[PDB]
Amino acid sequence: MVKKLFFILSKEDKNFLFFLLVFSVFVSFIETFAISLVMPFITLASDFSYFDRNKYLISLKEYLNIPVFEIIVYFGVGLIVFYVFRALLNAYYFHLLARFSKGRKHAIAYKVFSKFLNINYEKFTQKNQSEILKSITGEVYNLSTMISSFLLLMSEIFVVLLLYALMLLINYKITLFLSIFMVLNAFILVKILSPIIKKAGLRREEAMKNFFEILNTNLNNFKFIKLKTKEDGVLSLFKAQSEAFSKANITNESVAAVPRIYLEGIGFCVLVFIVVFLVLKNESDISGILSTISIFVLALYRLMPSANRIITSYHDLLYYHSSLNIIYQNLRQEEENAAEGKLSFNQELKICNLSFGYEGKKYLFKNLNLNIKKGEKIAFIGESGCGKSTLVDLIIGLLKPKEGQILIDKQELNASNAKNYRQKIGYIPQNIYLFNDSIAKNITFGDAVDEEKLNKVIKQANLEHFIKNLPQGVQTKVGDGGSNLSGGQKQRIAIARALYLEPEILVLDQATSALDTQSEAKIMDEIYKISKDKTMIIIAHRLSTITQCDKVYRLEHGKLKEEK
Amino acid sequence: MVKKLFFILSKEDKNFLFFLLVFSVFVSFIETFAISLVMPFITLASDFSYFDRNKYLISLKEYLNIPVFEIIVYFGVGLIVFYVFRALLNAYYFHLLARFSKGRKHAIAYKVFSKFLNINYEKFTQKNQSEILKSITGEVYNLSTMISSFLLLMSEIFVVLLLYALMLLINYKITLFLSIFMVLNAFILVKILSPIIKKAGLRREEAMKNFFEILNTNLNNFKFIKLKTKEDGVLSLFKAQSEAFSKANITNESVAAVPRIYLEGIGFCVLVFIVVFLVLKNESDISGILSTISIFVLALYRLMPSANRIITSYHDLLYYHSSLNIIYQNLRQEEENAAEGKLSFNQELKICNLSFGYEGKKYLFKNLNLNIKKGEKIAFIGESGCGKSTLVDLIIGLLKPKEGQILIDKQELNASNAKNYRQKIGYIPQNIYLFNDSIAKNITFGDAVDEEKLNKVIKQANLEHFIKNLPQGVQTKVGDGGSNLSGGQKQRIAIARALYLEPEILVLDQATSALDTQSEAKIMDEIYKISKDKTMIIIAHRLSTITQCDKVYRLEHGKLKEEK
Ligand SMILES: Nc1ncnc2c1ncn2[C@@H]1O[C@H](COP(=O)(O)OP(=O)(O)OP(O)(O)=S)[C@@H](O)[C@H]1O
Ligand SMILES: Nc1ncnc2c1ncn2[C@@H]1O[C@H](COP(=O)(O)OP(=O)(O)OP(O)(O)=S)[C@@H](O)[C@H]1O
Ligand SMILES: [Mg+2]
Repeated sequence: MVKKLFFILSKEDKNFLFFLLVFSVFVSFIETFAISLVMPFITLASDFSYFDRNKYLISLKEYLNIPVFEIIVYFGVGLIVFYVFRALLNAYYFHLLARFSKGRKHAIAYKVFSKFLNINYEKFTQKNQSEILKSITGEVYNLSTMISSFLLLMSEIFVVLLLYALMLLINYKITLFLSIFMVLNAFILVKILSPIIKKAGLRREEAMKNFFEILNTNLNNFKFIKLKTKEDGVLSLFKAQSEAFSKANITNESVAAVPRIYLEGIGFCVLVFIVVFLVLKNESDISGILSTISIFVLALYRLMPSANRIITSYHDLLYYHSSLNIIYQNLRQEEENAAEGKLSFNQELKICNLSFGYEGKKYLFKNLNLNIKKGEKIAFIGESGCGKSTLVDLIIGLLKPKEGQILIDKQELNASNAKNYRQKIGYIPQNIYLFNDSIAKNITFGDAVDEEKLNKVIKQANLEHFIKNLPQGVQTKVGDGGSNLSGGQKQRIAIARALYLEPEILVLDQATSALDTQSEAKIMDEIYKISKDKTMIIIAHRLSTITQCDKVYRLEHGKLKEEK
Repeated sequence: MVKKLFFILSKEDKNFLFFLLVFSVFVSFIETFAISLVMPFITLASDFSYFDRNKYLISLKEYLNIPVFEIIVYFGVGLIVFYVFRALLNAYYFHLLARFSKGRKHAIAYKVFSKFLNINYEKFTQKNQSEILKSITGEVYNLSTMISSFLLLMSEIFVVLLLYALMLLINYKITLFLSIFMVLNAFILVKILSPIIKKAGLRREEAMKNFFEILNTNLNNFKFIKLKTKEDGVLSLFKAQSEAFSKANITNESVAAVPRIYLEGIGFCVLVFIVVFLVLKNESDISGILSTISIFVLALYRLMPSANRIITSYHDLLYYHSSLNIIYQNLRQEEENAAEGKLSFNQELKICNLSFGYEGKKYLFKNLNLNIKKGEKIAFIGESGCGKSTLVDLIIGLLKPKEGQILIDKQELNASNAKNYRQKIGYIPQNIYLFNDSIAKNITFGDAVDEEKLNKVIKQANLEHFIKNLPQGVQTKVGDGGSNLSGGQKQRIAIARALYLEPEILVLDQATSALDTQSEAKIMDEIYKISKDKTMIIIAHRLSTITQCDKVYRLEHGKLKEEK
């Protein structure tokens, strides 16, 4: 509830919140002071006689440091300076409310992005890209406006309490008498309304998750969709969620419209009813009706905006927060990797008693055993679907094992040191995403540029012929996902991606699948003649690539075994 | 600027907008009549002496229908019914406002997504996926709330004009005084705030664009990012743009808080300055001291809200509108497709004179010639990157030739019939995206489920062993993009995709590169004994796939020439 919120906000944001609360109560005081100092300055106008009666207003004349005219100047300069001060302080306080609410987007977005980027590769494997995007994009933004709404609610409730006391001071009767009436009005405005808004907020978050998923997947299949001609079906399924989302939004905004209107109608009708009941029988009279009706209308007119603000802010905390702040609570309590150990690999790499399965699946391995000395260059062959890429995703730093250990020079590879060991692997993942930028990027993956190293890596992946006759050269852009390229070009850029990384273990996993037999020959011949200081792992369903692999292993419905 | 806005809105909600202008004029009328009618209703309080003077008010006392005390009761029921009526009128108006303003999300969004789904496949190729995701949820939302802002600007300038019209009648000189005063204050407010807001809104749009892409692409390379360890420099790239975006919104909100503050402060100041200007040298004796302060303050207290409204609303139209209203105008003028004619393919598929390069690039073909008789089953082979997939993308629906024709049974394939033509393609891509749902869907790709057909297609892609020993079998979900599978399982599913579609041209383009020699034998053997009624096109770097093909062509820097 609020505990979820105070978990989301860091140990510095809570401090900002308490600071804004104190600033809020103070600004409440100052605005009460403004609306209260309206009256005395207003009264010393057509009738200066108020300087001759009232005990608290007649003591000022006795000073006689000024005659009778010169009182209003000492009143006026102070009044206008206090109002200048009011305007400036309110500007500052509103700018702070901004700095807090709209800055929560930055405060929380990158936090959720970190929590996502840091989870285990398989923990991410069971996640959903579109929901991630919906979190860091839309949900944190609703959370930010929700922060602003909760904050504005707190400031306005403090204003309400201070006005409540100030109205209790003078004519306690009407003040307490009206407090219960307006509170009951709020009770029926909330009880009758709030379920609507909660249901609509649930509707809207669900619809948003939906149309995020639908946009993402159908764009990711655009070509097949254009072949199958069913663009209109995708569009129809999108129209579904868009109508749902928009309908919830319109119900929310119209709800948020109704409380001001209700307060207006009910308060005006009860004012006219009370005066209609007073025309015949009146509990106050002469100078008594003036006071009661005037202080009454002023207090009511000042109060109603605050109360509308209160109700609308709580309903907003129901619309977003409820169906949405949960979506962040559940996202910052996630299994995150850790640690910082370094590891050395100068002899061998034993597997030992592995055994593995996915978070709720049957085992693929069950105490298999294997060991790769530095520079061995082994290769796993099997039938499609038995568990090769899984085993290798296990040998490298992803996928913690279920029984075994994996040892790097007889040293267990665990969370404590898996970072520095991951730093050793160049992958080439068989199906490869290239982010739309330069061919220089992707290859480097952002990490510096060694011009001659990059040209070495370009030549080694026999890309030299491809970049040389592009117009912009190495700087040529690649298209989204690598769509502006061919297949073999995409995979050569992945091979070179990994070669730039430096070696110390070089996985393959169908790295030459999109190349012919001949380009693959060239690439394997340029690679083998450099992979004789590091070890490497070759996964290829087609032969020829494994011609220079020394030991050839083969998985089965049981553990793997050697083969020559 | 507004022409854009009326392009985005259809010939319906354009007329709905005219309707809402009318209704906002009416609500303005009733809203001003409310306060105006409260004034002659408060006039009959402590001193009942106004029923005997003023020419317009004494013409009803001696109607003699009722004594004089029984007048206030009829006036009172008038007031109660009118005020509940005003409540209901405002309810309906604010509902229509929310429904139109927050309702534009649905219609506009599905229109943009329709546009993007309907562009030529190459025209799509030169688009970024993330920009599309943003211009379909982030910028549509950013257009909806500010459609609301445009509405409010129109309604409030209309009510301000009618309110000035009333002030012109009742008390003329201070009317012009306040008019000059507050229009000049609004003007300085606008000319000082609006550049800040334009700059900020440009910054917010730019941040948001850069800020979606990091999310998209790094989520798409997650595996590599965790392997290279660089899983927070990514987070740093995000932190930059999230901070920029948040600061932008900070400036927006803190600015929009300034007009209201400046207006209320300066208004209290003009009240006090006019009364202190009045005390010593007064332009009115005995009369007008109250008649010109009461109505003047009571109407300034209503002009200030609508003035702040107009100012901050125009400023919203600066912040968001410039940023994404332009994006939308731009994303609605875009090349769509067309077509409706039918194509019958019972003999040959001539290509003839086929020239093509990508929209700005050098040519890849230049009048190659081919003619695939029905059922021929040919196959393309070339070196990685010479463009066989481009030729295939031309021979199926997408991709329009620069000079060629492509003739189906001696009928020109063009955008009058390409729809029905594409209907005949079973694709199978190089890289397979399986959206994350049932293994039945993907294979079906939505089009219902015909049991025997699904199972026969499963068994043809030898996936039957897989979905047998699977827990939920043909129902087990596939994971994001097919992540929860193997590459070969993904590929055989895509084979099942193209099989389930019915035949009539069966493209492959390395449909078996992720499968072993034996399972590829199995798949091709299953296919060739069913593809002897339809035609097909294999693109395979590895041999053996092309064993049973009839004619095998080869692509070069020039055209393609047969090979046997
Ligand atoms: N989506 C695209 N947009 C623009 N240009 C492209 C695109 N795809 C390919 N090209 C150009 O066409 C040439 C080869 O493209 P492809 O048709 O992918 O090659 P391919 O030989 O069919 O695929 P491979 O290498 O055999 S798996 C390249 O030089 C590119 O410049
Ligand atoms: N990310 C994942 N999440 C859940 N299950 C998975 C995942 N990856 C693989 N599996 C399962 O584990 C088995 C082995 O997966 P892979 O390692 O992809 O097989 P493979 O031997 O690499 O396949 P190929 O075609 O030879 S690359 C498959 O049957 C999958 O059902
Ligand atoms: Mg290709």
